[PDB]
This record gives sequence, C-alpha cells and structure tokens, in this order.
Amino acid sequence: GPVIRVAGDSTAVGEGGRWMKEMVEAWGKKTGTRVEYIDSPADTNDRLALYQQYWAARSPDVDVYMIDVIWPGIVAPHALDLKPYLTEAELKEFFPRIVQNNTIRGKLTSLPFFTDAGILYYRKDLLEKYGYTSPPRTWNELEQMAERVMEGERRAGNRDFWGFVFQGKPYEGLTCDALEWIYSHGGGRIVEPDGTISVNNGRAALALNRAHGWVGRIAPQGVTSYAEEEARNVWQQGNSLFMRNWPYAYALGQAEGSPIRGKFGVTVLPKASADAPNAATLGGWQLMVSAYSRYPKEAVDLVKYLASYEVQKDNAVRLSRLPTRPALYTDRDVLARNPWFRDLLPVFQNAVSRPSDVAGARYNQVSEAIWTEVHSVLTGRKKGEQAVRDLEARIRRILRHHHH
Ligand SMILES: OC[C@H]1O[C@H](OC[C@H]2O[C@@](O)(CO)[C@@H](O)[C@@H]2O)[C@H](O)[C@@H](O)[C@@H]1O
Repeated sequence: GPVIRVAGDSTAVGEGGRWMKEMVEAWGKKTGTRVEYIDSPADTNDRLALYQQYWAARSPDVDVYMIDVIWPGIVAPHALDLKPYLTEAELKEFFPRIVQNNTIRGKLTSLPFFTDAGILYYRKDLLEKYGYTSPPRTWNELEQMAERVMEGERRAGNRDFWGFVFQGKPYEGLTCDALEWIYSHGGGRIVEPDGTISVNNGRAALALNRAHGWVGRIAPQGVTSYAEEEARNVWQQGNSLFMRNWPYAYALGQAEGSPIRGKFGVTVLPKASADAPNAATLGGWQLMVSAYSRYPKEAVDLVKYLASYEVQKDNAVRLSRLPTRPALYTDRDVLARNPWFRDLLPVFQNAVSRPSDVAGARYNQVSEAIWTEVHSVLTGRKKGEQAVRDLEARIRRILRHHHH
C-alpha cells in the first residue's frame, strides 16, 4: 500500500529529528501504513531551499513537510488546504493566533505542531556564587553580571568560560535574535504589521551597537558563526553564564550526563529599560500536507496524529517543546516536568513575530537583508546607525510593489 514520506525536523538539531521519526513510525505501526522519514539541514533557511526543490518539481516524493511559522505565505501554493478536514471544534483546540498565522487567503496551510519563543537561560549556581539573587531584567544588568562572573571563573582557571552565547551566524536565527534586541530597545518590529519599514531609528541602532559590544568581550569571537546548537554546546558544557535560545535546550541541559543538570533556570530576555516591551521572537513549526501528495487522506491522518494531544504531550515532556494546544499548559504531567511553562506562558503568548505576515512570499528576501546587515554590525564592519539606514533601503527595494 502507500508509503507516507515525511520531511520532518532535522537530526542535526537536538533530538527533534529522532523523536519525530519515532512518532511517524508509531503512527505507521498503529495504522498499518508504511512510512519513510526524510532528514533536513539544520538551519531553517537551508531547509526552505531544499523543500523548494521538491515543490518546484511538484514532487510526489514527500507527502508531509514540517514548515516554519514564517513560511505559510511562501509555501501556500504547495499546501493542501486542511480546512475541510477539521471541524471548527477541532481547530479551536489550537491557539487561534497560530491557526491564523497558518491561514493564508483562507487556506489552512498547516496544523500547529509546536510553538517557540526566545528565552534567557541562566546559570543559577553561578549567579548565587557571585551574590546575584535574580536573573538580569535589563541588558545593562546582563552585561554587568556577565563581566563579573567571567572575570571570576577565568581567574579560577576555566579558560573556556564566557558570559553570554547566542545565535550570531548569518542565517534566520540571527533575524530572531536581532528582532529581540531591536524590540526590547523600543526600536520596533523592523517592518511593522501595517507595512511601515520602521527599523531606521536610534533605538534599533543602539540595540545593534550593544550587540556588537558583546562580541569577543562577554561572548566569544566565534559567536558570529553560532547557530542554535553552537550556542547550546558552549552553554551545556558549563561554559556560559547566559544563553539566548529556544525551549528545546531545557530538556537537553537536564538530561543525565549533562554537565549543567540542575544548575539553570529560564526567564524572559532582558530589555533596555523598564518601559520597553519584553521581547521573545515567535517561532515554531507546523505540519503541511503536500499539494503534490498522491495520498492526501493518509497524510492528513498522520498530520492530525502528530498534532494530537498525546503526541504534543510527549513533545513537551521529553523535549521541552511548547504545545500549540492551550489545554496542555494545565496538564499535570506537562507542568510537573516543565514548571516554567506556567510563568512563561504569557511570554509565549506575547511573543513578537518576525515580519512574515506583512512580507508574505518575499519574507525570505527580507530576512536575508536583516541578517546580513545585522551581521555587519556584530563583526565591527558597520555601526548600527549605518546598518539600519542601509537595511531600510534594502527592505524598501525588496518590498516595493508588495501589498499585504
Ligand atoms: O533558527 C531560527 C528558527 O529557530 C527555531 O527552529 C529551528 C529549530 O529549533 C528547534 O530546536 C525548536 O526550537 C528545532 O525543532 C527546529 O528545527 C524556530 O522554531 C524557528 O521558528 C526559527 O525560524
């Protein structure tokens, strides 16, 4: 009978690829359906380029794709509309915000699978060791704490020790980190939901200059090449006071044999001042049935299974990845394993989106401009003031004649 083939999460990032292949295998066994799993590059933007090859070919060789929250506007032509396959009641079990994200010109491109938001990881043993009782609320405090702890730990002989790791590589992850920087300085959303390209302002410039100020000082020089896992590795080996990253890093840091098991917490990222907004970039992945699948009924069944309560529960318990079902945030087992889901839920719900809705199908071009201009500040090649002006100009060109 049919072979349902799934291009899912990458085995190069955390345990998501292995766990998803397992879930797909379980559905295959449960229903007596053959399945195959197709692996992917680590970085989202490289995965998009891979999958676009299949879509351009109208290839039947993948039935189900795991797609980024930033993609629906890009991928819609290649998605089977799921709206007819779900009742209103079923669809309301997901966060409406993510359903809406995934709905393009009325077409439900994909089911919400797990959400995501940027957060601050901090070593609580080290904060306590150096007389700090709370994680930093301001970027200035993060700097001051990082400098003092780094000076201490280096003096004690850990030459591998740094104050802060983050995603500074030129790729989509840096757009994520930069939106957080910019938004948390009161510099806006880069491109606002109404289409206004707002990034050329003094607050956004300062946010970028501040980030430059970290590189080779409180963060490694090599941070300009770090994606999620490079940052996680330094952090997880015990060599960073702080890390910006997504929720998945929590379960991995708690695993038996982690050098940092039991020594960290998470909180909202810091911000420039008390009146700035909290910044957490909205991420997360969705489940799309291919418009080119020869087996839409079966593929929809698998996608509904993957997006079910019990699979999302397993995702949350074992991989600390965020449900797209509000009911799971009151599940006793989810909360007992991840108590930080409770206090950060409103951070997750208030996560700031990248400009994928307003840029639509041109989002990837916009983001490439953002990360390349941000990266030029991190490297010390441009100041934030020039970079934001240049970025405005590039985004104006990219979005000229695009209306949302
Ligand atoms: O790099 C930006 C990208 O980050 C996140 O997806 C990448 C991987 O992160 C996970 O560990 C989940 O946090 C894996 O499951 C992902 O493959 C984020 O969710 C995206 O929205 C974002 O574009």
